[PDB]
Amino acid sequence: MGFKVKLEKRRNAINTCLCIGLDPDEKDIENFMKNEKENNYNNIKKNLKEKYINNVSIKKDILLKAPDNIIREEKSEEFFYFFNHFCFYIINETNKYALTFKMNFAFYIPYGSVGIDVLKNVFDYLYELNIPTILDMKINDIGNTVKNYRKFIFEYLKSDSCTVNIYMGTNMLKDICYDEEKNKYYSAFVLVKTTNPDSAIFQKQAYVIMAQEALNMSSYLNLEQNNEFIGFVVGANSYDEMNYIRTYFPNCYILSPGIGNGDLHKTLTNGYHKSYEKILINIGRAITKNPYPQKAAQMYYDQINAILKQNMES
Amino acid sequence: MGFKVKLEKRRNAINTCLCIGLDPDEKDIENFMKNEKENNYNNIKKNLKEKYINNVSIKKDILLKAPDNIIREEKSEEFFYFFNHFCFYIINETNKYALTFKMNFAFYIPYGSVGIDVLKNVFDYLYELNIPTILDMKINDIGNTVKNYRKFIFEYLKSDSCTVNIYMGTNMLKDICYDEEKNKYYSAFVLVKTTNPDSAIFQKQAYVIMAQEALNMSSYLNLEQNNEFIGFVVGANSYDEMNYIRTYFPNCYILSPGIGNGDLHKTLTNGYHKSYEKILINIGRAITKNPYPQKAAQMYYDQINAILKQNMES
Repeated sequence: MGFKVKLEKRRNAINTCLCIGLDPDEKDIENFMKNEKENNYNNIKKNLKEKYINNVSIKKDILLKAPDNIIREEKSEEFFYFFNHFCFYIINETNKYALTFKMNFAFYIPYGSVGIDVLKNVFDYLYELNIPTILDMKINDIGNTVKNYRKFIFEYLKSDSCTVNIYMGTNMLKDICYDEEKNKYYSAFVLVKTTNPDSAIFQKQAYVIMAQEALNMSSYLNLEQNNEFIGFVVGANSYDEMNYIRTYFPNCYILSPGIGNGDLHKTLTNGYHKSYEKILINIGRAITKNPYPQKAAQMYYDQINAILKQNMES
Repeated sequence: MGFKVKLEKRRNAINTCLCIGLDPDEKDIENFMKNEKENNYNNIKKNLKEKYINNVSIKKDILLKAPDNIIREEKSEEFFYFFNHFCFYIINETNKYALTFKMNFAFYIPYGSVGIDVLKNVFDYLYELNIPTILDMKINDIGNTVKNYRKFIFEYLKSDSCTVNIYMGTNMLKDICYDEEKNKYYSAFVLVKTTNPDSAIFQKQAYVIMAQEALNMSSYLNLEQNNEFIGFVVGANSYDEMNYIRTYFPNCYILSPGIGNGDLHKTLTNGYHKSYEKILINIGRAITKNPYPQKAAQMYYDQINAILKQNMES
């Protein structure tokens, strides 16, 4: 298979480049738990009705139980239960509008092992749905060490891709995007330090040099001829560089976070490609913190669809 | 208390700047398990004899059980049991020679939640021993997001410090080294991209500019007047820059990995400070992969002690 084909197939199915950020914080998990009591568990019920909850591989028995007997018959699992169910709830509500889901590792590690159990189920649940995944972990270390991340991200989680910080060098990508032993190829987006509108105006630039080296690495690793890629993480408000990157590297993959305050049209237009899986537009909290998540997602899906229409021709 | 005082106290106790890297890989945990059978569990026995195993807060009951009934009466915990015990074994054998222990997060995440349970116990065990800790996680993200790392590292793990990659900007440090709500101050080492002996010879430099901004941040955050600091992660073979950094930033804290092939004297001498907690020399696998870990540690402790002697005056 391979992330390039996976992205093209789903783009041809649902015609968007919306990437939905799944970054649940402590207040999301508590606020979910609170109005799932005031709801008589309206949303957890629906979660309970989908094939796929039966296919997550960590503490499934606990997840499958009814909420009312979870509260009082398993208090040490209440947080686990409600964390995991909040994420399914967002996935169930929004997935029809999402080209990809991006999970930031930061939101899943601060409670210890427990959030990592959740993460794994999230990636299991998304895998069954065959929804393209990005783990936003921004991994960075020397080659020998980063292989632990390749294993966690691509073997344990079975992610399609991850974000990587290559400040200290590109060679780390060898051991992230490629496994010699298994003959496996994985995709990544590298962080690019770009200017914002403030810093743009204040007095081969360095990021162009680092971007070339990343794509040279992709080429060296034969990634594309194996349907994988190394792309770029380009800030939504970095209009100049977004445009320069799309111009100078015509067919590169971009992931663009930070719209949520942002001008959607301006970001998507500067990074536009007719194969618009190449310009992923990440929206997190504007969807996941909206009291109506499916509707918030539709709205962005629709906004994006109008911009693509205009870009295709106007 | 505070990492600066903590480091000074222990330096005055054991007179070294040896930092021991605890990076256990799959082959370490398997090789430990194998010759703990051929040992009739000689090392796990000793682990079992220390106050402190009684103070780790995750699955203690399992850790306390005898190995022989762990093998057959708890097979789903064998890996957990042997991972955790390998780390205590290294800590018990080597801690007398270590100014600090550094744990690379990469080695604890690739198995899922399980290695994170281990990590927490490692940091619990080191905390009781009052041994100064560094979590080498190289965290990097926007301010709001990195607060999840501050919580995991400084609240959950109760680490003294961490490593940070500030390529995308210094402002992230605000939310890593400082907590407004709690009035808390934490220490970090930032990655510096330096040349090696190959790249040194091939055609304010950028790393000097980034280093200044990090120390400006330390100052802005009042870290030092709260006994905390932001220091630098400087590669052992980066002799030129090591020296430039120690010269241009006289009283900065350096952490220097990568000796293990390296010239110990050359690294320590270029970064030397009479307060030699300011030049931590990390040795990982040369100790942890040595069939005699305590002896390997003594040897490096002794080598370091000779170099400090020479530097103090010659």
